[PDB]
Amino acid sequence: LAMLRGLSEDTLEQLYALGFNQYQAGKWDDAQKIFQALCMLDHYDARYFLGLGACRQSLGLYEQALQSYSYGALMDINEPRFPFHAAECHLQLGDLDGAESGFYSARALAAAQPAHEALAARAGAMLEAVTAR
Amino acid sequence: LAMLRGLSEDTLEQLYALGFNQYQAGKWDDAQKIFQALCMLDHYDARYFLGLGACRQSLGLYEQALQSYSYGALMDINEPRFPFHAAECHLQLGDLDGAESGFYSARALAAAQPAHEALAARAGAMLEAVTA
Repeated sequence: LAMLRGLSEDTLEQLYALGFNQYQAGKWDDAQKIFQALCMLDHYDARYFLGLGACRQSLGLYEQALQSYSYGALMDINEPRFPFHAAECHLQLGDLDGAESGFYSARALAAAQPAHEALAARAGAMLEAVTAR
Repeated sequence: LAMLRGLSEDTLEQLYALGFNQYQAGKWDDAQKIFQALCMLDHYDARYFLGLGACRQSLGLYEQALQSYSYGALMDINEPRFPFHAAECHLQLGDLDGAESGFYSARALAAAQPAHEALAARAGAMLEAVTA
């Protein structure tokens, strides 16, 4: 954290892409580490909590995932993917109430947003599987 | 942004004490601005987020305070004042659930930590109150 402070936007951007690419290739603990650092270097780029969360998810780290997602949501109240993946976390914690609120928030948030139409559906369908049960 | 980068550890510490006295003295908007500058200049220090959060409370900006304390707890799991103070904001915001977790988690970490004894009791009593 110490000597890596002060980097420019162009570098921060490329660093994220690196984390994102390792995330795709399934190198999740490496990706975690990268996002953790990025979340150290800028506490207002939802993207980095999206990434941190997702790495933890794919790691089986549901509670921890849940924490990133929740802070991200506080930082970007429009991003449907926070309440959506939180809910998949809730589901694996075996918390049906939380998963239902989450898919409901996400479906809602996602419907106003032309970019997220193909996830609004996904949330609506998860929502009615959790209804029962 | 705030090109006032590269300050020595001695200087950041007095700038921190300076925010602290502004807070103490009810100069909150001002103290707020100092803690934000500090969060943004120096390596993580919990006291920065703890002051920012505390300034926002006293200004009645509970959402904003929650962000602060929630970043604190996300990076600093064993600090109990992050969940404790977050719970307080949950109260004012109309979220009894949020408040109940916070206080309980605050109590737990707080109970183990001989230093933070009063936080333990304070978090003790708060939980009771909230349950009904």
